[PDB]
Amino acid sequence: HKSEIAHRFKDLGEEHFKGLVLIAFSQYLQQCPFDEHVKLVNELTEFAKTCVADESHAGCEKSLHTLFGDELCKVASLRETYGDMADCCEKQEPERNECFLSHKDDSPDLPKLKPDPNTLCDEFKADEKKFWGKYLYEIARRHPYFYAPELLYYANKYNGVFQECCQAEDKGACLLPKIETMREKVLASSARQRLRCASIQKFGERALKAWSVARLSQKFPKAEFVEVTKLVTDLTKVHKECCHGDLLECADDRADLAKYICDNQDTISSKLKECCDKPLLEKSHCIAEVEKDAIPENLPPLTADFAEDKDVCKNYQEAKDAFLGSFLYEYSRRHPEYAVSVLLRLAKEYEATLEECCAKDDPHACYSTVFDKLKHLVDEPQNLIKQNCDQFEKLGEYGFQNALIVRYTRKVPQVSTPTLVEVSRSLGKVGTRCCTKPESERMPCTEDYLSLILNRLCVLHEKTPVSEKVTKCCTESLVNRRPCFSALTPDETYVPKAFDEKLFTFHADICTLPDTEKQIKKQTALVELLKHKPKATEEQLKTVMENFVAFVDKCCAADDKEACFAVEGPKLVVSTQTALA
Ligand SMILES: COCCOCCOCC[n+]1ccc(/C=C/c2ccc3cc(N(C)C)ccc3c2)cc1
Ligand SMILES: COCCOCCOCC[n+]1ccc(/C=C/c2ccc3cc(N(C)C)ccc3c2)cc1
Repeated sequence: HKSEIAHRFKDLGEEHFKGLVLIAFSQYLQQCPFDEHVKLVNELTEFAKTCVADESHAGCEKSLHTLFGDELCKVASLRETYGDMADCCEKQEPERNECFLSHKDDSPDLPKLKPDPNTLCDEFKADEKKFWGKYLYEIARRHPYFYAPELLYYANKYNGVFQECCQAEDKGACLLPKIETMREKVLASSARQRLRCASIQKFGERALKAWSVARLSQKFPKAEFVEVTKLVTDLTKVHKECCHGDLLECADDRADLAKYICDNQDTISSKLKECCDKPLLEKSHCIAEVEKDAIPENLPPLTADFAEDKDVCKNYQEAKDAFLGSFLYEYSRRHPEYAVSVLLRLAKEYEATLEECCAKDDPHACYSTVFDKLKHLVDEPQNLIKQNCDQFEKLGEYGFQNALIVRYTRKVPQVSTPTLVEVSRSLGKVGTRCCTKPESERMPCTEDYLSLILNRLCVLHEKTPVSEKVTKCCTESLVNRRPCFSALTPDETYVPKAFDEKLFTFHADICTLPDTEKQIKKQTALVELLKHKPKATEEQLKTVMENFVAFVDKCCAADDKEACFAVEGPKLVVSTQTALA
């Protein structure tokens, strides 16, 4: 094979080749109009056709990053719009590509889409193919690390909603409830993908490799270790390419793995027949959301192969990761009730056991009791679930988010205000997703979602590092972030921020902004309130909130709102400064 660009074009097809390139251009340059990206895709698509016809043509043998970076460099508004990004084109490959990835903005500050069904159903009937591309460009631009093959899946499921709803008598009643249930699934899928790339770039290939061992052995307990390692090797490669910008190699390798899984169902799992009958994009998504398989009937006891064996040390030193991956496989297949975050926590703790036990003269007496130490790790988080869920039912979602806003602001005051608000909102959403679930299967729920939300706090904070407490928990370990953040305490080393009148100034626009925007504004002032008064008790903060609610209710109803906010505004500040002094 001499032409990489022709190999990807023939395997994926024109439609999927064009979409994946549009996604790639959207993640690299997030401040560019949609029309300009269509031109870059069309030009690169025409070049791809030429290489398939004639492979010996000049330029067909270059790497996919070279051709990609070459087109990114011809953007006339590279410097004036992206600043220092224009200096990436002054280097060679692969340093040129690494320079580009480093400029992916995880907070693109892009406008919020307010979709109305009238004009939205109109653009779909006008051009379904462009309305399809507009969704890809819009999602990829706000999530520059999105799993690209799944972006095409959601894009086709997006037209499918309009396919069925733009024909009914009430388009609004049909479209909005479907896209909202889909809006939460895409943000969930983006946060999961954002954590996978973070594992590689910050904790190494071994981190993502062990991630798949936990999930795969959990979902496929019947598959033997040699089969699980085969899938792990190819899946880690697939994700490694997507997280590295090789979207064409990523999707093509996902299809090959989706095909390999179906052609070996009898050795992997018995619940894939329905999954292995859908089209390419739907099939790959089915395998990712498939139910777990049944546990074998006569599994040998765990203690046999890694505790009572007089060769645990010997087997470990000859193949450390392979023996440890074996321990994760044996443990994940028998405990599908646990969280993936808990399994990697059990294996990481077992790793630390062998390293210190084999160092002793008689490791046998040292490592023989590891089973008791590991079992105690499962019960440590259990106490936090009850307390959080009880506070959830009492205050509700909104009252819980403001509760977490208070708890986490005193915990890490140095973190910027918009990050503290947005994170605490996601933390409050966890209660609605987990405490209502079975208390005998919810245990992973909390631990699972918390690892995806705390990762975003690290991702947001690593851009502009300002808090010493956040940096430690984010770089110490990947699996122990949740206990590292719950164990943090409000430190008396933080000096309260000086008072800012603007941070407590409000206009009549508070009565107009959308509901989400209204809450954000009210929650922003709550963060800045505690940043200035870090020692305000709960009874005082209770009084201030009720004083503000009755206030905003008063001024949003007067015939002259600006005069109400002008007069009553200073009144609240004096009363609040008096109660908090
Ligand atoms: C403030 O000025 C804004 C300018 O921004 C430019 C961004 O600066 C970054 C650092 N940097 C500095 C200089 C250059 C250009 C060198 C050059 C180019 C074309 C040339 C063509 C020639 N011909 C044969 C006609 C002869 C010499 C050339 C020499 C590029 C980048
Ligand atoms: C590079 O790879 C990583 C490094 O490998 C490290 C792996 O070490 C050996 C792991 N291991 C392998 C096999 C077994 C079970 C054996 C067994 C089976 C049936 C049995 C039937 C019996 N009956 C009489 C009914 C009696 C005993 C039996 C015993 C346990 C542990």
